[PDB]
Amino acid sequence: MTEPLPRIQHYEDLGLGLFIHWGLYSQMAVGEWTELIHHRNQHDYEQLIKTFTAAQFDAKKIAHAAKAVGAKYIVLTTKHHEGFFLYDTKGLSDFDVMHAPARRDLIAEFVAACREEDLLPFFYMATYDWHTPLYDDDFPAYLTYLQKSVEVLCRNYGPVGGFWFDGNWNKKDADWHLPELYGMIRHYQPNAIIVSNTGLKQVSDPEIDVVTYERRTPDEIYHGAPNEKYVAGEISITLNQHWGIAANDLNYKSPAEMIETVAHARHIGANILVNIGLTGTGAIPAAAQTYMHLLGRWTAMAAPVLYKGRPVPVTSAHGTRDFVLHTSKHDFLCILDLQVVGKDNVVLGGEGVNPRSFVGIGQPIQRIHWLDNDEVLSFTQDLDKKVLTVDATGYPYGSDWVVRIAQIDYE
Amino acid sequence: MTEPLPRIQHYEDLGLGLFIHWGLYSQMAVGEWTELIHHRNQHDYEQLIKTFTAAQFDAKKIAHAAKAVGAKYIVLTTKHHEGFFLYDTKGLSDFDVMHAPARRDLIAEFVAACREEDLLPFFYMATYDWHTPLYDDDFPAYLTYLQKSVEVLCRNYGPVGGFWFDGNWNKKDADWHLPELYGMIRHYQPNAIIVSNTGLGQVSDPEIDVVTYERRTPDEIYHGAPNEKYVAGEISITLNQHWGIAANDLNYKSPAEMIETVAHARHIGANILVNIGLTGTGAIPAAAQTYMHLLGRWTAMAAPVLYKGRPVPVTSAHGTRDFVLHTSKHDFLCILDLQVVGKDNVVLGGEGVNPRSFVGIGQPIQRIHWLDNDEVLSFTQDLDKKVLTVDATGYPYGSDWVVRIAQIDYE
Amino acid sequence: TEPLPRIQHYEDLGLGLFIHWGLYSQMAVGEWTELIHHRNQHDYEQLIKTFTAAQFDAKKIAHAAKAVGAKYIVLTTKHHEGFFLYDTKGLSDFDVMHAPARRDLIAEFVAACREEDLLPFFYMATYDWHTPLYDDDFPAYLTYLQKSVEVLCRNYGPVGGFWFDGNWNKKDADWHLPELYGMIRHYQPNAIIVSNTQVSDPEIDVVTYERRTPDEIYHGAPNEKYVAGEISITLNQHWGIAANDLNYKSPAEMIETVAHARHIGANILVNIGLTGTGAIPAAAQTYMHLLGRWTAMAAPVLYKGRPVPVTSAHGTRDFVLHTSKHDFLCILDLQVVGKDNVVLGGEGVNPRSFVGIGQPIQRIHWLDNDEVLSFTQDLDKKVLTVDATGYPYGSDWVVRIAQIDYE
Amino acid sequence: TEPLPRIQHYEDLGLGLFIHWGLYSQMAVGEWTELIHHRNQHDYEQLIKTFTAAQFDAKKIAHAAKAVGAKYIVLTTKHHEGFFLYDTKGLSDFDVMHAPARRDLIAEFVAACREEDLLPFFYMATYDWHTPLYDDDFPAYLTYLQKSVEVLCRNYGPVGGFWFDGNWNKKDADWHLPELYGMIRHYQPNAIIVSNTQVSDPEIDVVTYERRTPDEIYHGAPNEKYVAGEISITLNQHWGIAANDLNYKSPAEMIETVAHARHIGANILVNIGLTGTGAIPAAAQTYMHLLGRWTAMAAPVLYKGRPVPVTSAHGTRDFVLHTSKHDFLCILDLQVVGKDNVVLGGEGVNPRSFVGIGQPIQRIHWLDNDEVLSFTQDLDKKVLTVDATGYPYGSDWVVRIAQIDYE
Ligand SMILES: C[C@@H]1O[C@@H](Oc2ccc([N+](=O)[O-])cc2)[C@@H](O)[C@H](O)[C@@H]1O
Ligand SMILES: C[C@@H]1O[C@@H](Oc2ccc([N+](=O)[O-])cc2)[C@@H](O)[C@H](O)[C@@H]1O
Ligand SMILES: C[C@@H]1O[C@@H](Oc2ccc([N+](=O)[O-])cc2)[C@@H](O)[C@H](O)[C@@H]1O
Ligand SMILES: C[C@@H]1O[C@@H](Oc2ccc([N+](=O)[O-])cc2)[C@@H](O)[C@H](O)[C@@H]1O
Repeated sequence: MTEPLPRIQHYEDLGLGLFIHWGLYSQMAVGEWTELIHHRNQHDYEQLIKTFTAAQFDAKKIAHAAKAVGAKYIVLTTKHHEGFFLYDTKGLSDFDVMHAPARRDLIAEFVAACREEDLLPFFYMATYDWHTPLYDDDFPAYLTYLQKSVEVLCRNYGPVGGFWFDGNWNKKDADWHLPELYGMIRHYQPNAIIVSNTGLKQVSDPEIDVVTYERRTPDEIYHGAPNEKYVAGEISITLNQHWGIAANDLNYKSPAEMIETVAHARHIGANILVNIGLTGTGAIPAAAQTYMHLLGRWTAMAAPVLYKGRPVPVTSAHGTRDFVLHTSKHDFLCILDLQVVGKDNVVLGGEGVNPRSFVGIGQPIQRIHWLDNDEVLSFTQDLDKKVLTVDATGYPYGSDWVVRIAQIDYE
Repeated sequence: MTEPLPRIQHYEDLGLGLFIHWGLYSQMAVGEWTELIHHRNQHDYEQLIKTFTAAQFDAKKIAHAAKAVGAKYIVLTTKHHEGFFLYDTKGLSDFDVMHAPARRDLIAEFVAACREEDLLPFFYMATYDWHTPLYDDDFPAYLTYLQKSVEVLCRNYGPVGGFWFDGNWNKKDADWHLPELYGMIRHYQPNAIIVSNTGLGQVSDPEIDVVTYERRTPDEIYHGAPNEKYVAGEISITLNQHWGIAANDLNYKSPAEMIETVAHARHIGANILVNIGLTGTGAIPAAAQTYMHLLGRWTAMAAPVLYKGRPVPVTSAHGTRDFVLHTSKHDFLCILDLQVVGKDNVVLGGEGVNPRSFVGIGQPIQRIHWLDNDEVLSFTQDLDKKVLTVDATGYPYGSDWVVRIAQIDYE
Repeated sequence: TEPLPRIQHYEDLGLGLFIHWGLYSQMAVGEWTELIHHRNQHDYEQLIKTFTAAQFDAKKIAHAAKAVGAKYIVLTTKHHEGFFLYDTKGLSDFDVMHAPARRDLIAEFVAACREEDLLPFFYMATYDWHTPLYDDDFPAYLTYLQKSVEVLCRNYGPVGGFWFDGNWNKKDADWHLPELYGMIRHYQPNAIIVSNTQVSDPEIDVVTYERRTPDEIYHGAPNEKYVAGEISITLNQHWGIAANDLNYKSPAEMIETVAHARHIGANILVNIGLTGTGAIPAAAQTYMHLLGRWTAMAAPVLYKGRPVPVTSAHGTRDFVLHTSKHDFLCILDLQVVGKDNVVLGGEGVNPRSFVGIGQPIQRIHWLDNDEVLSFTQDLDKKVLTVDATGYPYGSDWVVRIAQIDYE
Repeated sequence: TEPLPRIQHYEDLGLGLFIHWGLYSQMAVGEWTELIHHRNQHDYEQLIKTFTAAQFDAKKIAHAAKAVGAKYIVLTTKHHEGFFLYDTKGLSDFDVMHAPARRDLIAEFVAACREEDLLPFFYMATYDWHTPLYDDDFPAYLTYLQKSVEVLCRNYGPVGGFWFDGNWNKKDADWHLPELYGMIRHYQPNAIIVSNTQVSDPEIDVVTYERRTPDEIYHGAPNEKYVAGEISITLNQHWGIAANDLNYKSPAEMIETVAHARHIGANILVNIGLTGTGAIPAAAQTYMHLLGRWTAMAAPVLYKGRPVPVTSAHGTRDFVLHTSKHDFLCILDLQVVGKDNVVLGGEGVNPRSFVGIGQPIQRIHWLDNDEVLSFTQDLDKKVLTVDATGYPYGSDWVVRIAQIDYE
């Protein structure tokens, strides 16, 4: 029924963002929850402020890399559960980057770098806080502190792409005074996108614009009750098991799974964040760079559909995971489980005719071609039953796109 | 029945090797079979010799990286199907590195680098050759050329760890004169390990030491007919779908699958080779470096068992993929499918007691501990039925080893 | 909360037989045939003229239920087609008293159940294709539905329960459940009320669940009435008889589903569709006999066994049931034991572990043959490991059950 | 090489019934009971005294085979236990003439087969637990085995075939197959010789395969004799009757296995184990009735259909069979079609594709109900795509078959 507000339409066009976890935890490289889960002495853990130099943090390099990977926004942790702030809190707290050797407002560097690359800057903010005794001792006063921290971000950095709130789930029963928090954001940042990790329950507040979901969600996501405000959706993937850097977490997902995940998000009508954890001093680690390079080659190829493509009621035949995305000028077949083509005696698996069918395309087609190399595909249609069948040829030897995309040109 | 001859015994102790594909094909970055598969004009393809500078080939860097990853040998392509030689063929052919701008014997650099790191140098040699017309026109004379090219390798580089022969499968019916070829190797290099891609029912020549197998072979490999020479086994994994570099092959396996495959080779009684394809100019590509760093962290942890551990008739309980490796002083439980441990309300999957059982351990045990952190495991035994059950605790937050290894200390 | 007595008794029933029989049975193309095959209503309703019930024997049905180890039977008293298998005493002419059968089949059924010590349950469809009231005057339909249930509550003596199906057809409507269930409580205070569709009315006693539900079912909010649960399985794809539906489940899957219901804390109904004239088909008998062999073996745990917070090791589907005197290990994926050269899969030691048993054990034995199992315990971590020996050649129970005797 | 006439005839049989019946049947714990349960030989062999065959009716068995669509029957004439179901004419006292039955059961069987136009096949175990010759004087055992086969070749008229099982017990021994098979060829030149486990002797006509074999079977080296193939399925885990083996396969799996045999170019035997006294058990009758409905529907292709190099699209298990007049699409994983708001899974258009059909098609229709299917072709790439409509409510064939009529 209702259609997205302009700022939410713009959000859905972003498609892909980079999530960045960086805090004091990064110096230990054993996960962002280390303070709580490893039962550390608070006083000793908080001494990490003294070695927070940010000596290798280069916001320009990060924004350039985000642009190259095809991301259109970046979510940076401005304050995680540990409660340390990566920006100048202007007197709210001494546990911030201005009281660290770094002495730079990192958020200011980040916002300027994003603007130069035409990326939207988003601010992650943890609402469950392990630093301030207010959280357990005086929750109402905690709410004021949380709100003021958000307000500083709202008033000192120019227009903000969005806020990414995490952690109300810690006290599911409490009154978090969302009307006041969100209202303040609307007042200073009317165009900001408000994302919530615990947006659902029916949404947790009318001002929420986006709700997060499990990456494995099978079907098109929920957009709100009819006649209510349309709410977008977003999924997240981290490269291993942890969000902050974790040196001895070897359990990385394949680049292939990462590409399939990104494609999948688009298929169910969501944005996707791909997460990297910076080193203690703020560098992109070499492993993350590898994943970004590979994803970048895919998103460059997929550019005609990744941003504007939307789910459409077109299904694939029995036993395939193929799907279709719609833009106003074209449909795109996203085709999975292809193999590489050999020659003569050398059989790699992609060589035979490979009919892939779809149900729901009722218009006559002029031409279909692979985005990666412009090869024209042969096809048949039954317009009455709305059946399309293409011969989905395998990859040219030497290449393998994991999710291959064919563009349909209508008559 | 028979046991390995000493060179073979030493070979099985190597455990892990690095496979390196580098040739003229590397300059195109569309796979090592590009000349045949892409139906290239030979003269045009072979012009790549003129730009083969090897400007970024540093054998010391490669040997260092192999050492860091825990490899004990390196197999370098000395001549692939394209038929170009990476060494000085001393007049046998003009299609060699001495006729390229590089003007350096790359095999000589490689052998010196290996020796300084205590790695065995192995020479891959393609027996199916696309360059010399002898191959199709005058097979007997081809055999002489092949043999002479191996003789140069046998006589000019000091003691060689081994030869890795690939391509007799191209003419399954021909007489390859293996006794003469292998006999010549035994003359000059008595201690060299001879590996064959299609060396297997019956082995293709008595002089073969190692035969290759698919990585997914489920059970302990075949060692030869009972009264006959024991032959070792080896599996291979490439990181994507290609052996030479392939810039638009995004279909990389996960680091986790790589670790599981290394453990699996050891479990079935084989060595494992992890393949990297160099850039046109001979650099290790950034993606391969990422995989090497991850594997290196695992093999450093697994060092007590990776080299000397051998299969043993001890099975795991129903529904697990766990297995056991034996050394003279210890058994090691290799345990898969573990999760990370959270704390209190924060549940990551690994926190409950996790009984993993094995059948075939008959001796009383004194202590069991994880290699990664020395945590002591609780266990129970039934000595009559030869049952061991351990509580396989999950990973400490911030880490995940994919295959976790517990050392058993017997009473 | 603790379940009301009648609900405790319900959970002890364990297994029931579901019986689908109506005019649809004469065509043997599924119970929804009238709607799904778009039949002419007038022509379909003529099936009343050939409804003889010539082979319906309520005593044979009760016998079959007893033999299979069922403790109750749910009979379709009126399905969506809207034909009543009992005397509606003037409410409708579309009932068995206007059919050639001329027998109140519900009265036969109730008597047959009581003689075998089974509880009789009445299925009633609330979505009705026969009366124009359903679409054209919903409030008056509610009165008709309620009256049809009132007859069942007032003409047969004490009744085991009612099984309501079809409120799902109008999810938004006011079904006036307080009045319907209030009337039931008035005449039948002890009847179990089951509903196919937070619970929809305080008077509901049991709620249905999909047979594949993975985890222990929901019993109500704390401080509220405890509600039981039930799953259902039909042998092929249809509930009424369907002659050319060859897609029968394996007997093994049937046994696994019965065990699974107990594991999640639910009863289970196994459905049979009678022939046009009311006979149990031969195919259904075969399933019953196989099931009967299993439930006879499982008798010490099938009725009183309850879920307990004891899990099985990684990679097994084994589970535990608790009675007040014993725990029982329900062990899946066993193979048959050969001899020497003949290896059938079950011969090696087969350690199966469980977490959550904290008491020292004296003895463990298979229910099927009394073989004593070896085991080890770690009482601190609450680990039990048994060597689950494979089946004796010539037998295979699908779900094998070991009884634990505590010290 | 083209197959020999008798082998061509064999491949046209398609489906046979396998029947296990011996002394073991009286104990109902599997046909290997004597060896696997380590029984006292003397005590086990006393079962001859209660072998009455009181319920064996060869005419009923032949009728049931005909009804299920089988074209031949393989009967165990002597299993490992070594008891003979026929008159061995002095070769052994451990035969049916020395049992209360006092009837040549093989003679009854052959006559019953002939009246129903079925080929009679004789299973003979070559691994024998009765005669001490087997372990103590193997060469003399071969003479005894050969003589026992000679009786079957000389006293019963033309024999459809022999089904030899058990050379696998001594893989290395010289079984003197030239002499055994040569003797069969002399007396029964037209008999099919089947061997259960390069072929072991030129005279073998059929070789057995695992039922799960994925690809078209091996027919012999080129320039050599063509050898046919056969797979077998038993209903539970045992071949002889086993009362407490509840681990039955689904009827659906049975149908899929029959279709599968044809797909790989093999015949299929479906096994039943008789009761001690020679009756078909009720459970087996249920499976036979279900299979019979499928084979009656599949009759146009079940006998003459042959594999052909036409493959199905990615992600389906569909396949094609060729006769000289038609191709047939065998389509799996279909669902039932509901109506309007009632969704059963089969209602959307369901494009199923095949590669390898190069000729223009006039019409395609389902064998079960004659519904005409819509389709498209790309003749250059040899692609056919059909809309494989789901089952009419009330039916489910498991493997549905569409006949192609070419222009
Ligand atoms: C993007 C992710 O967002 C939250 O994820 C959570 C937060 C809370 C719970 N929780 O309370 O279970 C689980 C995941 C963070 O806690 C996490 O570190 C990461 O930043
Ligand atoms: C390690 C690998 O070894 C061989 O792999 C082959 C060779 C032949 C076939 N073949 O004939 O199918 C397949 C893979 C090489 O061809 C390949 O380039 C690589 O070096
Ligand atoms: C036991 C069964 O009870 C209902 O089954 C249903 C009812 C509703 C749904 N539903 O709403 O999804 C599914 C199955 C009936 O529709 C069916 O005919 C049979 O009697
Ligand atoms: C038809 C069947 O024939 C054999 O089945 C076998 C025999 C040998 C093997 N084998 O050696 O693997 C497998 C099944 C018999 O063992 C069985 O009793 C039955 O009669």
